[PDB]
Amino acid sequence: KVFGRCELAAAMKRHGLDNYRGYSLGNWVCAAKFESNFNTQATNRNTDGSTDYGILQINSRWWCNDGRTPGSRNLCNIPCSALLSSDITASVNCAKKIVSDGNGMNAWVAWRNRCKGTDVQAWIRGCRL
Ligand code: NA
Repeated sequence: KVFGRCELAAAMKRHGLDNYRGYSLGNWVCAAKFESNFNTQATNRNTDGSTDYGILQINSRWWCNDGRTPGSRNLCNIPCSALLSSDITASVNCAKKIVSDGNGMNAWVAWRNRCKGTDVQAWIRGCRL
């Protein structure tokens, strides 16, 4: 599924991501934009041989099991394919654990480099929320 911007904002809000660990909804929407372009089926190979899965590009090194990331953990206890679902429940549940891990949203390098400190509320402008 390719979400629309306000569609994704509404789904993230419904699953309680807005102001989760103090990150306003615009931060989550901005991260999804640059990680996945709002595409639930986005997969990208990392140099270390790990893969990033889904709207929030969650890494098989630590968070999900893909059967092919040696020495990896599955701290969200889910198959990585569950993060490609048109239903974002699993991706949100996992992102909550990631963002609780001590470095907040800096764990998303595209958030640090492209969203952090910017006008993130622009991302939920004109949305019926
Ligand atoms: Na893994």
